[PDB]
Amino acid sequence: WDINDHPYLNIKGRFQRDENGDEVWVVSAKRMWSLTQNEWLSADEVEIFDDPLYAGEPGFSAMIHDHEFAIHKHCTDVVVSGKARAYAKRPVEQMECRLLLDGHIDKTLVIHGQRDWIEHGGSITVSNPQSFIDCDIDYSHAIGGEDERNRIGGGVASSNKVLLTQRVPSVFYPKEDWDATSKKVRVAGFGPIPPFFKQRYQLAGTFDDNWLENRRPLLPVDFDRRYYQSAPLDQQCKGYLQGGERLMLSGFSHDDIFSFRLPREKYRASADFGDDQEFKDLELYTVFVDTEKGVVSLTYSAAFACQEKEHLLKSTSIQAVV
Repeated sequence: WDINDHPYLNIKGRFQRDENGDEVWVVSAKRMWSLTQNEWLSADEVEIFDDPLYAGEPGFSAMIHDHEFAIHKHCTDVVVSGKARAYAKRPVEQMECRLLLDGHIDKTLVIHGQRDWIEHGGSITVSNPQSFIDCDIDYSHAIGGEDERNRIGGGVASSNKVLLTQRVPSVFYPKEDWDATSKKVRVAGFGPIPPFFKQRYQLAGTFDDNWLENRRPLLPVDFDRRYYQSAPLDQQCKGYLQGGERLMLSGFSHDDIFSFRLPREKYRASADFGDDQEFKDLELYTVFVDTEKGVVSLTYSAAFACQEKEHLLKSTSIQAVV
């Protein structure tokens, strides 16, 4: 059952550099389940992503998905790409979207209809929401703007003039809405956290003059491997998912809730660096729910440190654990 060329997993490996500049062989294995077709897609139809994908300019637009070769994650990320879709296609002015993963995640966000700014003697507020059937809910609709928490959002500006060129944010946690005091309103969404969000790039450490002169080429001393997690913090699981957990999403389909139960198969990888055979358990690093396509992607990963014997890598095989 030791399969280099696996019959249902798509498997890909990339070398990465760790925070000391040392090479790491990262093996990622991926499965996709069609919620519509109720079947696993064949490995040929499964793509493991070498690079992040952005909606617009990289670094200035919502991140659709991150790359899949993190050297380490301490828990499973769960991320959603989809739209708010009102029940039965009845127009509404606001609705709730909920991500439920038993034991790990229970998250509701409130989605508002589109709104306009209302100016009044140098004071600005928001109009009533417009009715909608479906809408986008990515971080360009979250609080942000002139704000390192989310520089692609709206509602945070240094002047009324700038504020009026921004989109009124529409995605919030329950009991929160836009207020002029921006830091009291959380950035909200279900999608992956772009590295240019302060909550993430802060974890990469301080690239200051001290670093430039005395630490480089190493990463900064305050680099934190949590930087590799791409889910929102309340969508990071309690450790790694083990199989059998139930996932439920409501508000992303007009007609029904999405429901998915994780497979129980677990995997072990083996990498051959010459005469040295190495074994590491894969863990589930990412659960990516695309409700527009009706697919759930599952990416498993393991990382083999190989600064000693880079060129000596012969083979990598993955076998299911019985």
